[PDB]
Amino acid sequence: GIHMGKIKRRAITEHEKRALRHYFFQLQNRSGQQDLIEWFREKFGKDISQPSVSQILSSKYSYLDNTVEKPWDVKRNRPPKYPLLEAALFEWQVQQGDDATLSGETIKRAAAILWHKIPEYQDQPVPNFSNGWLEGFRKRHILH
Repeated sequence: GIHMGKIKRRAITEHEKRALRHYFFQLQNRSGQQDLIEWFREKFGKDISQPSVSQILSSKYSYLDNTVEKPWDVKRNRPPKYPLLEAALFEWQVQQGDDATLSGETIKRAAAILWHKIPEYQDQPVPNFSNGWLEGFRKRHILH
């Protein structure tokens, strides 16, 4: 019924292809491009109006047609927005951990004052970036 898979917005992996190829190719004679979308709409709601159905059939299907689930990132998926920012914004948080609390602005204050008061630690005068990148790692690594 529910089960635990990847998907979520996009995701896409190896099993997404293996099942896709068997989709249009493994049915009672003739499946249907729509059927593909059927698992698309049900997996993430709906985001494949026959646009990538061909791409994932050929392109993404070729990627996994060359190697196994250990090539690029077939293992995991759903990537954040700021990969390098989090790593660097981490090292600062850890040091500025303490009994702190209230995620979000808690950084925008520390960050905006972190790079303004000391531009030698990293040497990157940020403008007005958000704090979600921090919360992202702080939640996906520093727990609650």
